[PDB]
Amino acid sequence: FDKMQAHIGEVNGTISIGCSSLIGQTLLPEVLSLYNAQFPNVEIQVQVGSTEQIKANHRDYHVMITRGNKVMNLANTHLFNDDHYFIFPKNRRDDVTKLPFIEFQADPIYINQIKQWYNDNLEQDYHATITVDQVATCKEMLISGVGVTILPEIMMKNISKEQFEFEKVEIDNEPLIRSTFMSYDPSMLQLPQVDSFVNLMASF
Amino acid sequence: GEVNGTISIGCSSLIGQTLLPEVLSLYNAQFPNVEIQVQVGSTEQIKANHRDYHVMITRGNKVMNLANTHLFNDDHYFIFPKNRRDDVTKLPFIEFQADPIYINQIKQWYNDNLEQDYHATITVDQVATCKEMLISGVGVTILPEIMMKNISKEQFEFEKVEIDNEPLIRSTFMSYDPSMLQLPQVDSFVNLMASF
Ligand SMILES: [Cl-]
Ligand SMILES: [Cl-]
Repeated sequence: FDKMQAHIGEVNGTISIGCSSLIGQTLLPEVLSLYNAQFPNVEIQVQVGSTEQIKANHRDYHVMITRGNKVMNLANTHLFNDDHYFIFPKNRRDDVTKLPFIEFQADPIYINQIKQWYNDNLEQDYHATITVDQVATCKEMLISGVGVTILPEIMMKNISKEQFEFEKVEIDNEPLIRSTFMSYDPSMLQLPQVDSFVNLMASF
Repeated sequence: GEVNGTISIGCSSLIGQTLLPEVLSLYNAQFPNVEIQVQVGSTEQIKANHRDYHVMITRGNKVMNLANTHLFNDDHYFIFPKNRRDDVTKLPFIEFQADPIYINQIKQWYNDNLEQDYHATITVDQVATCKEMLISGVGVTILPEIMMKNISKEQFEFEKVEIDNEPLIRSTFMSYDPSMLQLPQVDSFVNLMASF
């Protein structure tokens, strides 16, 4: 009990984390809650923004968690890959082309991939008839029955399997995926609050 | 059947996430022959793109040279775990991205009421992220009423935000050129959104 408290107390100081949008909304809060419980003496600083923003501000952070590609001159730990699903009301299989497509703001390489897939699979020109700034707005539009969309798996929690059909997105019989990486200077692992965070996040 | 054609709507972020979807669902059901086009972005972005839309719905101020119908005012609440009422100053404040006048008002309130310098120890790009951080017990925040649905009254305490005994409010307006009301799909939308 003395040594348990000793270790808990021991890990302290500050950790600054930069995290991309989707994971920041869905998984980070849970991780941070667990991290505060296990390591109450460390002060957290967090930014959640687009991958591009976080990568631009890399000097602000001990650790970055981003969707896209590895960051050069840093260690990169692969956390997971995400598949993507075309989602539409189950009751409406046939006339999917007539429903508005809901587009959320994201990396332009990603959007152009989605557009391509739409062209080739609905055999009709892609048009974002509903365009939104925030992913949760996209999800709310979907859930309320207003349209169809494509979401990565991480955003698909609490979407009724009873109400909606899910079609895995593939381009030239290759699943559209995005990888998420945790990136840091390896020497930052000598800080115990950072080492602790990195192993906790990687264990999810 | 009669009411048809296209309507293009621009809407600010919070209402776009929270109320617009419901309105659009009702509007599709009542007027199935009209094709909707929608953009949800920040107030500034929607106002900048005003020529793209028949109707704008935004939080902030009226738009000049357009008709403006006041939809509702929002109060704002400081929200923290009941579980930690005492040491609120120690918890991280969660800031969502918003216009700088609003943030400066939040900062000022924090200074004068927690008697400690405001610092956004958790800053997030999207309001739903702020709400998720709050709900998971990570910190404290200030939300406008419209974003407060499904926050447990059992788990959290709510303190109305006031500056010099004046409630911090934001108004939401629907704005359009009055001549757009001659389009029945637009007239229909405007009266639905205003009644909701
Ligand atoms: Cl992400
Ligand atoms: Cl708003």
